[PDB]
Amino acid sequence: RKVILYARVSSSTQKDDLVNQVKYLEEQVKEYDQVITDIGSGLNMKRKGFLKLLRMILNNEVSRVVVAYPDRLVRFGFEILEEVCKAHGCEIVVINKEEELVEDLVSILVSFSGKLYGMRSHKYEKVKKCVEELKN
Amino acid sequence: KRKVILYARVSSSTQKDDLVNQVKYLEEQVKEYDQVITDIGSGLNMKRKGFLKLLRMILNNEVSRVVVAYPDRLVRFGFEILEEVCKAHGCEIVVINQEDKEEELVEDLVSILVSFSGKLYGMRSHKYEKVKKCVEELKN
Repeated sequence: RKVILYARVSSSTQKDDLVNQVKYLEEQVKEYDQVITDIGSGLNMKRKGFLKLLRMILNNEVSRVVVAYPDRLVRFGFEILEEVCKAHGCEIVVINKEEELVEDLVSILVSFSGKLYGMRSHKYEKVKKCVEELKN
Repeated sequence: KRKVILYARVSSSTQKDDLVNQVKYLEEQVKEYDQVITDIGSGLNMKRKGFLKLLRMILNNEVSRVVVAYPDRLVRFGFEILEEVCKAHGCEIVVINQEDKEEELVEDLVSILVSFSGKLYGMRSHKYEKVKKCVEELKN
């Protein structure tokens, strides 16, 4: 089984941020098999590293996953993961922005916004004002 | 052996009669099912007892299939995690209506907006003010 360090940053503009997150995970843990990283949101369910990991846990390749701090793994659904790891011989370890929340918030509105334009809902107008302000 | 589950949820105690209907609807759609699981609470609740039990079962190799009326019923977010989770455990998610229903979607945004607002305030974020606005805006 394996010990995996999982690190993520929101933006490719944060690539510098990501390595430091890796060094930090590396300094805290000196017996780790594998490193996994992604650039993107914890919303993105297509994230390559994250997927390879999720299957690795399911494949039982993983004893432990270490996250530099919370919500590195996903934005929503940690409960599901906790369960998935809890029945897969797996411990989830956490050592410890607004913008990342805020950005994550905007996307959700936009994502919900497609559905609202699809329903021709009167609410679509309200979501659009909300978002533009949020980016304001 | 292999269990086929009918999983049903409605958001509120107000839709309780409708849940009974959601159950009867699923039963009409699938001739053969083992068990019926229902929850009351929003699809954003990761602590729905019915949900965790089902999920817990899937992790134990007891489910051939889970059937729900909308994907909505299972979760707002991370339905994909469940899918990857399922593929691991010999289970299939069958969805009898491939859609999001409107009133349910709106309710879901409002909660998320409510949560994000607290976190923002909690950190004294520069932006919180506007979020509270979107909510009042959204309730109508």
